[PDB]
Amino acid sequence: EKTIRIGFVGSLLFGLLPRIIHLYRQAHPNLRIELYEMGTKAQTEALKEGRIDAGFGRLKISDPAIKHSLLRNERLMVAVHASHPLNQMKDKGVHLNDLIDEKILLYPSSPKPNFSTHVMNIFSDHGLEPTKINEVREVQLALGLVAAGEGISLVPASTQSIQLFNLSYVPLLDPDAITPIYIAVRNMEESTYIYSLYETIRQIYAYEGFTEPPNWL
Amino acid sequence: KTIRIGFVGSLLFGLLPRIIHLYRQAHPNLRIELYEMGTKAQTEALKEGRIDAGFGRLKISDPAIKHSLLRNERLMVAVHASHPLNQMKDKGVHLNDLIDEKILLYPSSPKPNFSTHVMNIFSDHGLEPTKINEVREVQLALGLVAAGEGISLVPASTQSIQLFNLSYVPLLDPDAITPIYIAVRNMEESTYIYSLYETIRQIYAYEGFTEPPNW
Ligand SMILES: [Cl-]
Repeated sequence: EKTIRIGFVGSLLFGLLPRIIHLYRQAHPNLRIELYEMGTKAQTEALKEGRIDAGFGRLKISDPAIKHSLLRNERLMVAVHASHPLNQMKDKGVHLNDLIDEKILLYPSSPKPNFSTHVMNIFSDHGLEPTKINEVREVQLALGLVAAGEGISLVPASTQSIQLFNLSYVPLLDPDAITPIYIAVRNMEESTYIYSLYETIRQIYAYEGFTEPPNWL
Repeated sequence: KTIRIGFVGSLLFGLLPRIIHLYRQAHPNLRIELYEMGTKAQTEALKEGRIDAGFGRLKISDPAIKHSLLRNERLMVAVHASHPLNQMKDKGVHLNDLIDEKILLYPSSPKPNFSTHVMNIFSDHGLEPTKINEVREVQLALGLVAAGEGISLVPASTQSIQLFNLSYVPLLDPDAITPIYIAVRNMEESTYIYSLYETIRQIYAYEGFTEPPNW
């Protein structure tokens, strides 16, 4: 009875993480896999304290006691109501500077830095100042509120797992309108079980046709 | 000209957003404030005047509050594509087929909540799930199911979320359903609330659903 504990940001369950876990489980039938939802920031102390062994997060927070590998970047999209003018560009995409005067829903509401830190930074990076920002608890809430007419939201491509009536996802074309997925571990040599997790990630990414790959070590 | 609406978050996967949007369009001078909260919290929020209408998954009887059952949603079983239960997707399964499986209950908010009704419908027929685990919200349950951890009972509107190798299987028990309520203060007579009711009626009519009662 050996155990690996994995922390993850909840919204990563809309992407490739469940496939990664499922394959990892098939490869390690004797392994107990414990899954703990937590924000990226929370994963730092969880790793240092040994409450988790690896953390899937959406940014890199530097702490000397942990280390990181960039798995991949997801494209950001603009979630809009179907009646919004922006939806006419659904098949071609828009840019950050098209969004400045819109009501933007940011998320999550957990301690900073979090997903939304980078979102605001990419605006600032090009001298853009969004004039109307609201923070909500998590992405699926933001999406439901967009469908209800509450504004727009910048969301990872993976959230297209959620399809709602009159909700549309519009591509964001700025090359830096992307959001990273990181794996974080203690700053020491990975265990055999963590190395196996890396290989499982590599395998799922190979199925998706991603190239790096990814990268790794 | 401000209306405050409380809602259970998972209701945003069904008809509620299109109801709110149609309602909003018809009231350009109305400020709509939307508050995510469990059904238990809506009851106190209504009595305390913090919201004007609450959309919930259950009825908490209180003399200060009046409820209207909008409709019942079918419950479905979320399973991994490879799960034996997914071989009965066309015909459906019954609650008594689920009893030996690891069932993911949710949410972890204060009780009573959606998981209360789910466990009650088993209890109502002398069925006791042998393996249960409570998770925070529906998307955690769904992701864990897709990851191979267990199964979950969910409202049919959950099918708005489609994950790789996640399948939804109909339940056949007539009472394997989950209600959607609107709750308002007992002496509520606001024109904006009347309009909200009528907007629900319009959307339901378009969907071919039964027309909700009083009002
Ligand atoms: Cl989120």
